[PDB]
Amino acid sequence: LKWPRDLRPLAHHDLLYMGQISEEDRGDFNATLRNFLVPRVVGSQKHREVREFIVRSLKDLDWDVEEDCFDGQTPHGIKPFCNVIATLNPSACHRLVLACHYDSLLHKEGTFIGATDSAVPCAQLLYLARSLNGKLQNQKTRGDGLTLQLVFFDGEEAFERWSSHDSLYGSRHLAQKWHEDRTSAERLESCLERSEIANQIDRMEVMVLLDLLGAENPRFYSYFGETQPVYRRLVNIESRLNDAGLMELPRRRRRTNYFSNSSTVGFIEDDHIPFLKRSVPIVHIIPSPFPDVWHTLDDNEQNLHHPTISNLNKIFKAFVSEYLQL
Ligand code: NI
Repeated sequence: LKWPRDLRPLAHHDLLYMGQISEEDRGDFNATLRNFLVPRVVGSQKHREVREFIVRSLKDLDWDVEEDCFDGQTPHGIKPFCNVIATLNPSACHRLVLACHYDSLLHKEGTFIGATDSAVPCAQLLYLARSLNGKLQNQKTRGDGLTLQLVFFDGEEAFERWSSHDSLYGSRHLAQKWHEDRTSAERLESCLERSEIANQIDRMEVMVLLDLLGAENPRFYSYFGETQPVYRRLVNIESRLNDAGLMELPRRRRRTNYFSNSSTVGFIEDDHIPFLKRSVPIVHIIPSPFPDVWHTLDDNEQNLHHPTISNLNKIFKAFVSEYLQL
């Protein structure tokens, strides 16, 4: 079966613009990122401050911002959790959903910043919203039934040993709630013709989940045959940015190959799982192998690789622009 939305390839002009990264772009991304480079364990004041920063940043861009807040039992007792859901045009039937988690692991050995996991993805989602604001507010007025939605899940990390019951608190809770929230085509703006919408989960056209990003030379693969058409757009975008000489490399005449033109047989538990079980198509942007720094106290600011982060920003900006035809 083909992808339900015809994926029009990005004009060269637009590929070039989305692939430019000014010095002001860098500075703005880095300033955003600084806000996330703090321990933000569930229940903590800093966690509250990060949640508030996300909320304010996006209300400032005129997005609709809601919070799914609840208390859940954990191996450490009751804990408050709040998912943050920002939607550019609430009434648009279909959402391109970009996501990541904003809580950081409670590490037994000491203070854990979780720079790749996932302070970087958090900043990249806000950066996308801000760098593309003009283009996005224009897309919003088209009435074409498609919009952008940003989900920052809470409580992705286990408190103790990873289990089905100790992990994904926020995503399990939000998938469930959206599944039970019934709606229909007639209630929504411009659903595609062959649509089946019974609940809010059906409006998630594809969920692109960013995780563990920011270390040098990540390797991605297609994890889901269902989203191979979308994943291939990432492969192609990166390839065009390389052709254009828009990627920051150590030496002349290298190319990035982040997005492998293959699929791998790998099972990664992450915030996608509760949506995957409800038939949401998933593109899982997570490196394999994981960064060397994963769940160590070295997952910190100085171990981020800035040229890679800028290269990923180019890819993601050109991808959002291509998907939404910005
Ligand atoms: Ni983690």
